[PDB]
Amino acid sequence: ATVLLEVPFSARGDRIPDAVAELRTREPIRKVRTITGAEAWLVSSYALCTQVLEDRRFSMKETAAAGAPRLNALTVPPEVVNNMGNIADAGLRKAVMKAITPKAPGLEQFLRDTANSLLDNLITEGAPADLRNDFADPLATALHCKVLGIPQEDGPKLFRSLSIAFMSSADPIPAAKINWDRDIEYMAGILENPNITTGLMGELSRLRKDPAYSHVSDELFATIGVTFFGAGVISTGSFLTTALISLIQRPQLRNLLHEKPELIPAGVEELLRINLSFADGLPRLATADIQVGDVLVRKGELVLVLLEGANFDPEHFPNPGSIELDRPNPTSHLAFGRGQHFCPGSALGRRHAQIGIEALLKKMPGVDLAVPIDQLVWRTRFQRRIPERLPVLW
Ligand code: HEM
Ligand SMILES: O=C(O)c1coc2c1C(=O)CCC2
Repeated sequence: ATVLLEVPFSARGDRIPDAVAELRTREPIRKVRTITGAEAWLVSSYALCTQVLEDRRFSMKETAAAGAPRLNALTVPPEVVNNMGNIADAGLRKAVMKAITPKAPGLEQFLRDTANSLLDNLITEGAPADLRNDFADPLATALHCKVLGIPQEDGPKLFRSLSIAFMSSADPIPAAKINWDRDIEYMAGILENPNITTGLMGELSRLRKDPAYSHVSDELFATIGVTFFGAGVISTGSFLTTALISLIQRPQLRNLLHEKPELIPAGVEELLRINLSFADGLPRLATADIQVGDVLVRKGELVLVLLEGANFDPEHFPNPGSIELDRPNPTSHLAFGRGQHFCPGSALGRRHAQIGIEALLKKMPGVDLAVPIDQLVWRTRFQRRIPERLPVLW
């Protein structure tokens, strides 16, 4: 006898396990056990992943209900799981989205200048360099301080909460509450700080004093700062890191992009498609009995949408493991989700990766791993897949 198949299958972000294509072909929705001991339905084909993400009866908000089957323990208060819904209910969706676009004057030049300064510091120090801790994560942190309007020097202490805040744990995490409460106090101070007049926190601080928002709560204003810093920094730093691995392991493509940087946006869209940064399927709770493939999912059951199941589906992306810059459907991957909860930071995340890669290819055209790939240490029990260090030479 064996126990029911457990998820996740592997914390490695440099290879997709053979189980995924096997499930997708044989059982594109099938029952699994999560780290809490709950059962769930794992969806692994592009068709069924899009069906679930486009049907709001598979609810994000209801995953926070007491008693529900859980993917992992909450690391924020339950009402924060409905963060974007709360932002939309407060009439703040358009304002938040405007503040986090990469189109703000000078923002791209600030990202380029920051990437070039970090790279020059590594070149001065000499190989090996760690492109996660001393390049992709400080570039994500500096970008998000600039986008929020908060001091660059406050980035590193907010960042250090993230290796706990974005854990994927079977049990509640006492340090996540200590850091959450501290980071909320900091964002509440930022709203009262007269020096903060730009970016998303300067805009929320002005709307807070406008009569059209006088009953929006101070807890929501501070929550938007902590959640958008943390989601944006963990997601862009982790995606850039694992995209640099995929590029370093494809020297022919790396040389193509170095030679013709105008192809970097199409290369980044393929590195999104093949990215294994999300460590778990996206969770949803059924609010009705709904047929998905050969399974009748029942109200109250947990469904997990495996993004790499969709993104490596050869029925939708033929030769799925290959980066091909001339696909006819290049932005139809699920790396930013789909439907009601599609990522609000998608443009910013694409621009962070494009500028980081352009800068790295110009400054370190011979970049390569400095250790054998199997020596990278993959973080476990985390909502992203990331190597703890990414040692390179050039
Ligand atoms: C390459 C970088 C990024 C990737 C791959 C990414 C991926 C995703 C995915 C897959 C979702 C959907 C989750 C779901 O449906 O359950 C999502 C939602 C979210 N993302 Fe991103 N993200 C990125 C960058 C950003 C940035 C830069 C921000 C903010 C500055 C951001 C903030 C959020 C928020 C707040 C949500 C929740 C939306 C909702 O619930 O409606 N992300 N992201
Ligand atoms: O912002 C966090 O610290 C956070 C860390 O983990 C999550 C969040 C969310 O706000 C969304 C639910 C998952």
